[PDB]
Amino acid sequence: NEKYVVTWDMLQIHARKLAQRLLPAEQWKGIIAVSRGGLVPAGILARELGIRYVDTVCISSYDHDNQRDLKVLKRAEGDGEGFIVIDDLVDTGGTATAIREMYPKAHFVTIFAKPAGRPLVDDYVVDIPQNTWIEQPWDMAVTFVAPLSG
Amino acid sequence: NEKYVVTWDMLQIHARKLAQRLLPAEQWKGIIAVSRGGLVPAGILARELGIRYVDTVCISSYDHDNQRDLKVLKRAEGDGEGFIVIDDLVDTGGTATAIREMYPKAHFVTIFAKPAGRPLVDDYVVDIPQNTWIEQPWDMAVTFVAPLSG
Amino acid sequence: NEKYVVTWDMLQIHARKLAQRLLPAEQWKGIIAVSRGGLVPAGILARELGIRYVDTVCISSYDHDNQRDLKVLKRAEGDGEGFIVIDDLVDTGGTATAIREMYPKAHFVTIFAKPAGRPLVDDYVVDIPQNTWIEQPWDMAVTFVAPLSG
Amino acid sequence: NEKYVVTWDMLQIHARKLAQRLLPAEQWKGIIAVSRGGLVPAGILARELGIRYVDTVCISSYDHDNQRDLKVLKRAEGDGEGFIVIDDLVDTGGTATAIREMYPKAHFVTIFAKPAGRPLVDDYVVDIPQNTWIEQPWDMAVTFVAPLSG
Ligand SMILES: Nc1nc2c(ncn2[C@@H]2O[C@H](COP(=O)(O)O)[C@@H](O)[C@H]2O)c(=O)[nH]1
Ligand SMILES: Nc1nc2c(ncn2[C@@H]2O[C@H](COP(=O)(O)O)[C@@H](O)[C@H]2O)c(=O)[nH]1
Repeated sequence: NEKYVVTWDMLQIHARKLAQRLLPAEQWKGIIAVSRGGLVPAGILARELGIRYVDTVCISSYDHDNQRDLKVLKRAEGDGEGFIVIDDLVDTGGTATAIREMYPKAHFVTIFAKPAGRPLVDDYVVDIPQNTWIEQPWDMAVTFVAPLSG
Repeated sequence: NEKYVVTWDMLQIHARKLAQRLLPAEQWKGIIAVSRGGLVPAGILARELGIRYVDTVCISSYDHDNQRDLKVLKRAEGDGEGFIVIDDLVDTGGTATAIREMYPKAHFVTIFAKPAGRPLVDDYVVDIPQNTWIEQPWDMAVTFVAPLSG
Repeated sequence: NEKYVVTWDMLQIHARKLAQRLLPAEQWKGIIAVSRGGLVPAGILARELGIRYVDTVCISSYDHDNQRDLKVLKRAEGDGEGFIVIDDLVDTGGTATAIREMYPKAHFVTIFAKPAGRPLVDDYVVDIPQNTWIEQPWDMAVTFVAPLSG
Repeated sequence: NEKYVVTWDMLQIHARKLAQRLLPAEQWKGIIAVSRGGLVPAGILARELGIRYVDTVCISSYDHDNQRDLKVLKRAEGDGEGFIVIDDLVDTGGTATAIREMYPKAHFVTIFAKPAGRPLVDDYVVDIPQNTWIEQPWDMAVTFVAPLSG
């Protein structure tokens, strides 16, 4: 239940561990970033793997009565063969399920995985408990905080 | 003209200053990132502006003496109307100008601009001298370094 | 047992967790830093606890096969009663034990502890395996590093 | 009037520029840190210069009627000959005046200086306007901040 704080430095350390596992870079046609969470990790992977072909898939949700379903705003074409598909984390994997099904032949990776989402991805770096909230660095700032005493 | 070190935290400060200028978010259809340098700034803008429609333009460029050859590897469709197109930095403004020919109605922004490129972008945050190399945080690591005195 | 990289931000998170345990600040007369490793954690504790009385103990230690020779370069007076004495890390606990002989009534704390040293300190925040080297942020820099694939 | 945010990384970059100017390290007997602001910078200098003799001077203030005066809580002995005395910043230099007078033969340096304090120190790294508040990294945390839009 204590939030897990992810600094930019640490995110890049984890992403570089993933990149090393994705060598040799020549096996890949490109990277598909899951917007928005995957954008930064994609940037790091593309740099480390020397990959210039980077595209995106953009999904959002909408409610109708008591239900909630996913909408595709934009997608890279194809079934993902030869691609890495990257998101920042998988939690329960609702979006990851949709993404898997659009790109069934991609290698689908995240930085973080919680237990209920873990089966949906092909690789990930860091295990996080289901009840832990992951605070990513694009959601944070270096900000004054009062001292613990006085 | 010692290199200018850009940490992740400072890059985000600069990008947030750009995002504030781009408010209200409702003026924009989406963001196009210039891969690869624009991917991280695009993620930051997309978070700050609440924009899930993020796409890419991927180009390879090679200098042959006084002329650049441009190869488009992948490009987002359309003329850019209603889009922000973001790259990390402009030096000569050559890439910006090429991208702007592809997307002549986009609002083209960077984080850093050297003097030659400043007039060739719609907005930028930080002035950098022409002969200063900018070292971006996706090209760096936190690494041991020997003491200045042994 | 790959080295464990400690960024400045993460060091401060850990030190704040230590500072919370040391509340209320009124229980303490002051802080003694073990130079040099304890200087940065001491600054953090002094800020968090509102303690302006900060002193140092400076020792040089050289291993000669199986025995250490200790030279006190400078030491804060007294037996440590009412003081926190802070060092960055404990490995064997040899330094801690020596310092504690000098200040037997101090409350001796570190940020990191390897298993051998854990019982030889009053409090610590982070467990580190015995054969893991901790790389502290005062020994590191943000530095260019080549891509994993060229 | 916009606060000047100092990240840990940037503080160390500035402190290393100062350390380079303080070479050769052999000219110094040791470092005196001005508590509390000087503790972190002292830690960095001591590492970079290979200096193990680090002591402190600790001053506080007290009011009496409409006046305000300084109190010495603890001080290193001597007139500072052969020492570096370091504080994080000089602003108006009230404390710096007292420190100068206690250690008239030290080399008194800071990282930051505002114009009214600048004449009191022997060297500093970064000029800061009088009306700018410097936010040091021991006063900050990496913390959630709401997005600029929505
Ligand atoms: N990291 C880095 N890349 C640069 C710098 N100057 C130019 N570049 C790269 O060189 C390309 C050419 O920039 P242009 O001259 O077209 O503005 C850009 O994609 C840019 O990423 C620099 O100072 N630092
Ligand atoms: N940076 C770093 N210093 C260490 C490590 N292990 C031991 N040291 C240094 O070696 C000294 C001996 O530690 P001890 O064995 O006395 O606990 C300590 O001052 C400590 O700073 C490590 O993993 N990282």
